[PDB]
Amino acid sequence: IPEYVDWRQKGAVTPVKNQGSCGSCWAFSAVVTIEGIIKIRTGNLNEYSEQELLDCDRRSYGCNGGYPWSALQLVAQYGIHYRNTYPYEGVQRYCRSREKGPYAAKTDGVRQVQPYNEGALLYSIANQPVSVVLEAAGKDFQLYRGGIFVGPCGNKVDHAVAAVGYGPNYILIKNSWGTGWGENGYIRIKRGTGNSYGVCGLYTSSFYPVKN
Ligand SMILES: *[C@@H](C(=O)O)[C@H](O)C(=O)N[C@@H](CC(C)C)C(N)=O
Repeated sequence: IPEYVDWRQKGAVTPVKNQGSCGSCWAFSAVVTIEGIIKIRTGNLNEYSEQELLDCDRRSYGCNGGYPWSALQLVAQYGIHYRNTYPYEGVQRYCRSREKGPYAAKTDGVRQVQPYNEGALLYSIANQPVSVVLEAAGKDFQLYRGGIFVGPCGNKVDHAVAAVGYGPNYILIKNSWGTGWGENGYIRIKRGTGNSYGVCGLYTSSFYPVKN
């Protein structure tokens, strides 16, 4: 794999979103990976519905949090609508997939990156955007305004984001806190520290959708 990967430059990343007060990072995270892989396979960059996952993933807890892997499993089993058809409301409501006609896209499955393995994550990011988790509760992460972020942070992972690239010393992360946060909504997190947890626990739990 190359020394630099940046899916934004391959047109596989949609504009940065703001999840708002709702604890929907898990759905925003999953949608990035769906947006990326559908671009990769079909050549079309579309936006898909975080709100659909928020409302319809019964294994997750809506705005109280959830699981990127189950959201990704939901898209593999059923599918997902365009963000336009099913826009973000920032609150969990009932699942309205049926009232919005045919799914716009469907994946074929979900895989886990082997955890606590930096090479395995980079290998996956070289193929497509990956859903990853990290500890975002610390003030240093929250007040991040740019640069390669080294912490401080623990591994009490609490926030699902999406890795859409990497470099020699960092993994490039799309956050869902709007374009005002970080680097136009992104964060470069240090890699290659030998911490098998990853900085801020970045290697704890990573998933990506499969699209044949
Ligand atoms: C993240 C967010 O929206 O800031 C959520 O709070 C969330 O889904 N958390 C989730 C754990 C991560 C997937 C690691 C949970 N169940 O706490």
